[PDB]
This record gives sequence, C-alpha cells and structure tokens, in this order.
Amino acid sequence: FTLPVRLCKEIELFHFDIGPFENMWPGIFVYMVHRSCGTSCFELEKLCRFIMSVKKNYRRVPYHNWKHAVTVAHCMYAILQNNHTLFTDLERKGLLIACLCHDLDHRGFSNSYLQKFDHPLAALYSTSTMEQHHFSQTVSILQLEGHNIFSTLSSSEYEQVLEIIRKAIIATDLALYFGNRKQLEEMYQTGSLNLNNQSHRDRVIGLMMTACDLCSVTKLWPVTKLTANDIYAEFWAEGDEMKKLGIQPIPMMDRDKKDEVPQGQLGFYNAVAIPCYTTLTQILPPTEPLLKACRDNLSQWEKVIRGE
Amino acid sequence: TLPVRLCKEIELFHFDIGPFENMWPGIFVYMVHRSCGTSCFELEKLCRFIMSVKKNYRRVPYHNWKHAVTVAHCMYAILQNNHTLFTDLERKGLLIACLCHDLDHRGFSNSYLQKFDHPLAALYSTSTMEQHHFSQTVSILQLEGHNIFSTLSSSEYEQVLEIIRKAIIATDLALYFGNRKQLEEMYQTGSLNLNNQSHRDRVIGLMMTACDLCSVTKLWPVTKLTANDIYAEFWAEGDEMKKLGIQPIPMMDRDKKDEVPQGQLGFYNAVAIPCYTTLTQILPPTEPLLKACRDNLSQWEKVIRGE
Ligand SMILES: O=C(c1ccc(Oc2nccnc2N2CCOCC2)cc1)c1nc2ccccc2[nH]1
Ligand SMILES: O=C(c1ccc(Oc2nccnc2N2CCOCC2)cc1)c1nc2ccccc2[nH]1
Ligand SMILES: [Zn+2]
Ligand SMILES: [Zn+2]
Ligand SMILES: [Zn+2]
Ligand SMILES: [Zn+2]
Repeated sequence: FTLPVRLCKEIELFHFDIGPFENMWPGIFVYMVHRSCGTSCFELEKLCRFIMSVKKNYRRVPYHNWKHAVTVAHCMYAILQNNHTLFTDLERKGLLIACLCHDLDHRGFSNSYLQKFDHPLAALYSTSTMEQHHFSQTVSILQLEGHNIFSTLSSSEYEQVLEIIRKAIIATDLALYFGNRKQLEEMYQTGSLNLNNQSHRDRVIGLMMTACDLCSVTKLWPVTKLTANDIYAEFWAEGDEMKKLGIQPIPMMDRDKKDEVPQGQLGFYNAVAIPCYTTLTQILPPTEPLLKACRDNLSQWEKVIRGE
Repeated sequence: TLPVRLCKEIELFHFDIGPFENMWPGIFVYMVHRSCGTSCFELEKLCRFIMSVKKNYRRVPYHNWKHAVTVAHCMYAILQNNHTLFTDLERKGLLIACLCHDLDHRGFSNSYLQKFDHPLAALYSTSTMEQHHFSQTVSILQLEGHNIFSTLSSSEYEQVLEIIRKAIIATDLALYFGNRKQLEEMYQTGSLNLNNQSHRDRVIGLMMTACDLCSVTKLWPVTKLTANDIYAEFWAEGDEMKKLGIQPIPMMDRDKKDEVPQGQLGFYNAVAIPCYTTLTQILPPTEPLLKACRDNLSQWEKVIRGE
C-alpha cells in the first residue's frame, strides 16, 4: 500500500477528492495518520483492523457513508498539516479517528425524523441522538479484541483521548454549531479567545469538526455539484418517509420542490457555510483556502439561479 | 488613549515610535493594556517601574531606551496578530522582558568585555551582558513599590520570571543560530509542538531575536538611519579593540566604512532573512516582517550598485 505520485502531491490541498476507488481509501487514511501523527503512534496491524471494522459499520446510504467518513477525515488532515504546532500529542491521535468514526452506523435520517418515528435511539438519547450513537459505536468497536488502537496509552491518557473524540463527534450535530460559532465569534472580536483555555479549545475543535463535515462546499464546483445530488437523495428519501407518517415535510426534503434547490443552497451558504469558514479562517488563518472555495461555489449557485 | 494617527499605525509591524522621548512610556502602557487588558498591572506601580527601567538604560547610540521601547512594540505587534497562542502571563512577561532586555548596556559586545577582562565577564562566563540584563531587571522589581507582579501568586510570579529570564538570554545572538537550526528541523519533520515547554521556549527565543533585529523590517529611511547608530557603537568598540593592541574585525573598523553595504548584504542573507523566514513558517501572521526585510535587502543591493 504505497501512495501514487499524483495522490502524494494533491492530498495536501484542501479541495482534494479521494476518488471512486473504494479500496484505496483505507490506505489513504493510513498515509494521513502516518504524516500527521507519525509512524510510531499506532501499531499498524491494529489500526488496519480498526479501520476495516469501522468500514463494515458504515451503511450503503447515498451520502452518510464510508466515502463521506474518509472525506471528512481528510479535511481534518489538511487542517492539522497547516496548523500542526497547535495540537497536542493526543489531539494528533484522536481527531482523525474522531472524523473517521463520526457518522458510524448512519441510517440516512435526521435526528428529527428519529423523534417523529419514535425510534429506540430517540428514547435512549434525547439530545444529539445519532451523534451519541456514533460515539457509542466508536467505543463499542474499540473494545473488540485486537481493536484497541490506544492500548499503549496510560489510563489517564486513554480517558482524555476518548473525551476529545466524544466532544468532537457530538459537535458534528449541526444544531450545536450555531451557538458555538456565536460564542467563538464574540471571543475572537473581544480578544478573550485563548487556546490554552480548555473550554475555548473544545469550541475551536467543535468548529473544525463542523468545517470538515461540511467540506463538500469547499471542493471544486463539479465535486460540490455531484455531492449535492447525494445529499438531496437522502433528504428526499427522508421527506418521503415523513409523508408516510402524515406529516408535510419541509421544502428541503420534498422532492416535489426540486426547482427551488439552487435558492435553498444559496440560503445555506449565506446563513451557515460562509459564517463557518469565515470564523474558522479568523481563528486559523491557514484554513483560508476553504473559505475561498466556499465563496467560489456560492457564486456558482447564484449563476445557476440566473440560468447561465 | 493615544493620538488618532498612533492608534492606527501602532498596529502595523513597521511602526516607528518617533523622536518624542516622553511619549514612549505612554506608548508602552497602551500596548500593555491592549494585549493583556486594563487590569493586569496597577498603573501607578507600572509607571514607577517603567521610569526606573528608563533611568537604567544609558545614553549610547543604539542600545538605549529608544531601542528597548522599539523592541517591545514589535513583540506587541507579534502578540496582537497571534493573540490566541499565548497565556496572560506570557503576554505580560514578554512585553516587560523586551523593555528590560538590554538594561544597563554599555555599547560593547560580550567578546570585548571578556577581552578587556571586565568584572562581569568573570561573573558570567557565557551570555555575559544578557545575564546582567536579567540581573538588573530583578533589582528593579525588588525596589520598594516596583514589583508590578505583586498581585500574582508565588507559583505564577516564578513562572513569569523564568519566561523573562529565558527570553532575555535568547537575545544573545550567539544562541540564535543553534535555536533557528533546531526549529527548522522540528518544523520540517512535524515534531514542533507549542504544548511542549522546551519547544515553546525556542519559538519565544526566535520571537525575541526577530523583535531585537526589527530595525531591518521598518521602512528604508528608518532602517538606514538606525544603521548609522548601530555602526557608531561598533566603530567605537573597534577603536577600543585597537586600544588593546588587537585588530578588530572589519565590522567594527571605521577605516572600512565603504564596505558597509556588502557587510549589511551578508547579514541579511545569513541572519535576518533566515530569521524572519523561519518565524513566518511557525507564525504566518508575522509575514509582514519578512516582506519588509526582503525589501530592505533590495535597497542594500541598490546601494552596492550605485542605483
Ligand atoms: O437550506 C437548504 C439546505 C441546507 C443544507 C443542506 O445540506 C447540505 N448542503 C450542502 C452541503 N452540506 C449539507 N449538509 C450535509 C449533510 O448534513 C447537513 C448539511 C441541504 C439543503 C435547502 N432549503 C431548500 C428549500 C427548497 C428546496 C431545497 C432546499 N435546500
Ligand atoms: O555583517 C556585518 C554586520 C552585521 C550586523 C550589524 O548590526 C546590525 N545591523 C542591522 C541590524 N541589526 C544589527 N545588530 C543590531 C545590534 O546587535 C547586532 C546586530 C552590523 C554589521 C558587517 N560586516 C562588515 C564588514 C565591513 C564593513 C562593515 C560590515 N558590516
Ligand atoms: Zn453526522
Ligand atoms: Zn457527517
Ligand atoms: Zn542585547
Ligand atoms: Zn537589544
């Protein structure tokens, strides 16, 4: 498993696409962990066994699948490589893993639908339902024989990296991003923001997770547009299921409103995506290429609205 | 509050603090209050400290009170554009360190002192003047009503005094070469880590070098005029070498003043550009220091040709 010449070069770029060849993705992840963390961070036999078991617990859904897991992990890699001196030894181990596992066992449905349907996970986890489950799955996979990639850490170190991972996976709940960014934006403008404060640090990691999870909007236009087809294929399926409960779904998830997709994306870029990468770039300036691509894609969506 | 123009231009890296000596203390207080906050030091006590520091700098061409306040401003600019990295203690201590870092400088290098057989060279065998600078800082803090860190706990007071000590010692330019080479390797391999204390000390050591040489990052007129003051000290030291029967290096020899352009060219190539290059790699927001340094190198090339 040696990475080809075009891949070694272009994996350093934020807008890299991991390609259609599924069996190279495990190798691509190991390359990223070895460059970001080091070759002696993990026992290689355990890591691959952990990687393949994680792959097995992702589902064949249009968007929230194995490819998305690795794509999110890669965005994080690109953030780590360009802000590398900021992160602790534990963060260098736990963040890439958190990103790989952050949508483990996704059904293809929102937290909202799980509540409406009354799914068992909704009763077990009231807030951030899928996210608490994703972490639960991550812990459950670590406890399989030979899957403890953190076995050489002390007890203290093990509990700390699992907390990092937990908070990071929970932060991928988009309902928490709005409040979190507001705080960060306020902390940055008043100059109170400080990475040596653990709570402030958690918030910045939480924003990084959001930025990685939304990174499809920071790719080149063709990747962004084609990835959009997979996102809506899931939402339209959820809206179909909402109608089967006798509930009118929001326009976002109604396939009968395909025509309004460009306007819906433009609304999302202005209200969510642009603010996320704007604030991230203020806190971490080397992440600007993400913001730059998001603005280029914003311009393309309004180019589609005008009909050109 | 400062006048409107200073408020705006003090945030710029290439800011010059001006000829008005009695505005410099107020410039420093302003910088301290924006980096750290308005409730870090007791103002009356801080002003008393500053004027005692002022009184213990000497009337020499370059290593004077103006140098001290100018170095502190570069550190202020660095801290303001990398505000999230450093703690409250580190911001407090680094500005103060910068202000105190050349305390009681005579206008002579360590090598002259050890070759003259000066008492300080017997006391401090390595980084002679630098160990003296810190020693002077401690003496000023020990005076009645001068301990600006009196609100701190003992634990915190010791931490900031170590920050100040290490930072001042790093301004020994003989330590810079080793420090930069180590940071370059750690940056390339990816092992560089600011949460590692020893690594963090080195980055601060490089920041101190960068602030200390910041005359090369100003606009050309400032950079060129400041060079007259630097060479005035060096030539005076070169005269003292000749007094001892020792032929000084061309750097300190006033007979070879027409080689200055080439001497400066070689300094930028070998010390200054590599310093700010490495600093920009580790802290990208300090990039304007590099650009400006590159621009002044162009000017020195332009002087050598005659253009
Ligand atoms: O805001 C919309 C919206 C917001 C976010 C969406 O998901 C994502 N889009 C781009 C990138 N990433 C997205 N997510 C990925 C999966 O997790 C949630 C965010 C889709 C539509 C939206 N509103 C609409 C109204 C009518 C028709 C279509 C509409 N679309
Ligand atoms: O390299 C020189 C050199 C290097 C550094 C110098 O001092 C500084 N110049 C610019 C900015 N900062 C300087 N220092 C400030 C004080 O501490 C030492 C560095 C001067 C000449 C140098 N070599 C020369 C040979 C002949 C004639 C003149 C020569 N000059
Ligand atoms: Zn998710
Ligand atoms: Zn996700
Ligand atoms: Zn000095
Ligand atoms: Zn100095």
